[PDB]
Amino acid sequence: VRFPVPDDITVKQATEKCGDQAQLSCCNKATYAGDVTDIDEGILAGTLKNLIGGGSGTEGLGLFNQCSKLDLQIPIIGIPIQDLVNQKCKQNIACCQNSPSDASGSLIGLGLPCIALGSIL
Repeated sequence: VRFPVPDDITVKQATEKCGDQAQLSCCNKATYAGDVTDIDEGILAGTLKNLIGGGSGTEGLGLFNQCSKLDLQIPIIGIPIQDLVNQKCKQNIACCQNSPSDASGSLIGLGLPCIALGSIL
C-alpha cells in the first residue's frame, strides 16, 4: 500500500470519508492505473471522482484484485467500541464504488475499481 490509511480511522469513519456509495475493502494485490500504461487512469478517475467529491488522489487509484469487503460494525452498540480499519485489516485498504455501471465497470472486470483511502486523506 503506497498510501496507508490513518490508524485512528474507524471502519465507520472510513466509510463516511469515502462517501455513502463506497465501502472499505481489503485487497492482497494492487495495480495502480498510473503505474501501468495499458490502463487509462482518466476513465477510472472519472467514475471514482464521484466518491472523492472534492479533492485529488488518483495516485492510489486503479484495479484491485483478490479483495474482500469489510463489514460495518454497529455504531456505538451500547459499548463505545472504536473499530479501527488498520486493527482488523493487514491488507491494502481501499474504498470501492458500490455502483455497478456499464461505463467503466462492466467491460473492465479485470479487477475491482477502488481507491486507497490514504490518497484522499
